[PDB]
Amino acid sequence: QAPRRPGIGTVGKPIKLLANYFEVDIPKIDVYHYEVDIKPDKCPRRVNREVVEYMVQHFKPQIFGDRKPVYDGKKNIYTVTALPIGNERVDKVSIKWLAIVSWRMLHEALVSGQIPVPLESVQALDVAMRHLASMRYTPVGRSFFSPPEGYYHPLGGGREVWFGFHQSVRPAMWKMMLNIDVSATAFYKAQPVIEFMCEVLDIPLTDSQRVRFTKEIKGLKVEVTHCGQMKRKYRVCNVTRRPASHQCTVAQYFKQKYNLQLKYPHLPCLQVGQEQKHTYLPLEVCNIVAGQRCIKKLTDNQTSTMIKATARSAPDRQEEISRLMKNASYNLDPYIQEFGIKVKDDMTEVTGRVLPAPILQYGGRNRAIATPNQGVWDMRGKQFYNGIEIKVWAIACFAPQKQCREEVLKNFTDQLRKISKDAGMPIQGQPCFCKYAQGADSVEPMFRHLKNTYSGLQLIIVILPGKTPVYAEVKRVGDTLLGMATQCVQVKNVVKTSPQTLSNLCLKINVKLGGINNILVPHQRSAVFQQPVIFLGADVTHPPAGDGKKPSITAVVGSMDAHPSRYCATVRVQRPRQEIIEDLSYMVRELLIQFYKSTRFKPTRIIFYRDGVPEGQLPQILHYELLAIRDACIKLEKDYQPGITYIVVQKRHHTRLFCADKNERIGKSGNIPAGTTVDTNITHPFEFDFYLCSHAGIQGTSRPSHYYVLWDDNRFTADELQILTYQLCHTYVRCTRSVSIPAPAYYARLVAFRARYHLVDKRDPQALAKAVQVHQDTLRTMYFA
Repeated sequence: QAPRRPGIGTVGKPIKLLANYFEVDIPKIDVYHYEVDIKPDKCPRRVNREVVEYMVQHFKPQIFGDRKPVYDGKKNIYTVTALPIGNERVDKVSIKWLAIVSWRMLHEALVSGQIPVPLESVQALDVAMRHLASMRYTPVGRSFFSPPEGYYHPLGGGREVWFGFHQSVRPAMWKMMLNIDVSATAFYKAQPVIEFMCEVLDIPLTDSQRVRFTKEIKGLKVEVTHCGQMKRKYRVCNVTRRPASHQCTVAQYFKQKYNLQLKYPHLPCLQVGQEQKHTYLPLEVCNIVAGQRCIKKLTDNQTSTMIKATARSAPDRQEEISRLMKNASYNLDPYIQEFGIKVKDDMTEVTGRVLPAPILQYGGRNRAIATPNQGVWDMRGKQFYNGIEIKVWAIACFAPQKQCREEVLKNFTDQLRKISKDAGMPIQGQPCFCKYAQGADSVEPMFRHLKNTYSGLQLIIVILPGKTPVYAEVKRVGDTLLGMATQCVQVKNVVKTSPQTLSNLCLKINVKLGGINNILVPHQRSAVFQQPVIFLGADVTHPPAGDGKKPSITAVVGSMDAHPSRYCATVRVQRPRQEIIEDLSYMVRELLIQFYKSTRFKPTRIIFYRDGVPEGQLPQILHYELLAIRDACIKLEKDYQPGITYIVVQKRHHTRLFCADKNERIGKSGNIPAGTTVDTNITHPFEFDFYLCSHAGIQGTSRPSHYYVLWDDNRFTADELQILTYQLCHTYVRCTRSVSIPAPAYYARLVAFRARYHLVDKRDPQALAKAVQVHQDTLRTMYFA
């Protein structure tokens, strides 16, 4: 199915790099795979590990001997040579022979390259290299975290930050590799509940405070400690709104045991400890566990604090990785020594290439040309390719009168007019409207009156007072109801003025009205553009945890010209928690119809850029989608067959690239330059994929993006596709920079988030499907950017 690599690239200049991959050499033996069972299985994995260790320690001279098993945690167990018992379930813990796993076959599959490698051997090796670390550290997902010591990084609200690393095993071209990278994740700090209460309260108590505390305490489990360290974690799923202590005497027992009246007996208790049995627990003396990690909600201030707490330059990260690898001491592990596995202790040396950058053509009276330098360029002194003249416009202010007077408004208007006229899109005359309003319930009549009175309205500017709930209402009224263009800006950018802010505002305004900023030079491009071509992109977003009523949202966008500069979008709503776009056929058919209407031609090629998908589910994704696209193609006309290319882009991994030479570090943080391509020595042995870093990082260490071709039909080479992706990375309209992923996927993400904003509400499924749909006037324009 998946095509084989047709070769390696040549275009570019060489560069020396280092990656965080440490080799592993495995011997050619045969391991025996068993299965174990634990009854009941409601308990966590740690107690299962303890029970299995106790059993293997106390049953050595009966069924195990002197042999050291490698355990998994749930069902699997491995042993170096066969247990002389049989394949029959026997005890309530059972074990039976299951299969045979061979490493010689894996070695031959890696060396030959024409034979794909299996998965049982890889799983066996991965379990083999994780017993001691999981025995000592605290596993969370696929990473090991250790409680902090010698430092303290609060986040506010009873949350702490713990550090650790991430380990996994991946195949390579001639042998196997081990992947290490540092990480950090928020946890719940351990402390008595009184200061937790005063922290979450952030100050008779208003019922709003009780509701907030009930919402913030959701999902935890308190543990009774005074009963001789029972560690009886209590299943808390929902706290009743009205306390049930008033509807096993409570007050009598309390006043007889503590014999004290205290100060605030009116505080409510929490329904805990076998709610069905109704065995209540006090909260005067209580604590929390030190291993709890929940998603819940993350705010902007906490996010910024965590970014400040975890960000560090590239050389520091490299030194920390090397120090951690030296400290691990994998060559003294008894379990690794039993199987006979040797591991290196140095980073892998790869060789990459730096691709050339394109040149962008502007317009105007001079017809200037801009050449990017280190992935950035400026516009000062250049006109737009196609400017739009603005004749009618209005101003609506939602900020209070005291914070924005008339003179500051006139100054801001004058500055915007001057800069816009300089850039090539002239704003003519004085505004025809300027007033003040208040509240979220006044947007609709105001916009309706403005639409009714002035016939030729072109743009409306709205000023918001910080973070306010009226933004969603403004967007909903503008898009799905009346169909008028809008632009928003905050007061803090009006009181003070900077040229770059106004330049970016003009950049957005011009394309919202139907203009073009810049295009690639036609002769600099590839040879694929000699015939009609269409570019597509898709994305799907899932609702956050806890919520179950919110559905999923999909999005597909496509180009409508040969530059390409213009895009159109479609959006739908589907069943919660599904990884398939169920309506791909209709979306693609509609996009093809619109392309034909705009261009007067029918495309002969299709390029698809699917956004992030899980790495373990791609075969059925491809199998369903490819058939869906072909089905959409066949319905439009008989015997119509365009070549299809399928590409998936991934940005969630743990691979980092550093510089071998000191002089070649660029910038403050010393990151790799923009445009480095790696496709050898760390990639799949016989498939078609590569790495690319097409943006210049500011702070921290950059993340290269992973591309993976699934189905190809146009007989492309490797360098052609790499150059095409790099060039498509340069056509983003919201800034004069280079972005991390191609334009169509980024636009699809923007469309999905805008639809999510549309769905807010401050017969049901048809109502949602109608709500997501937009008006006909703004349907075929670039409203999302």
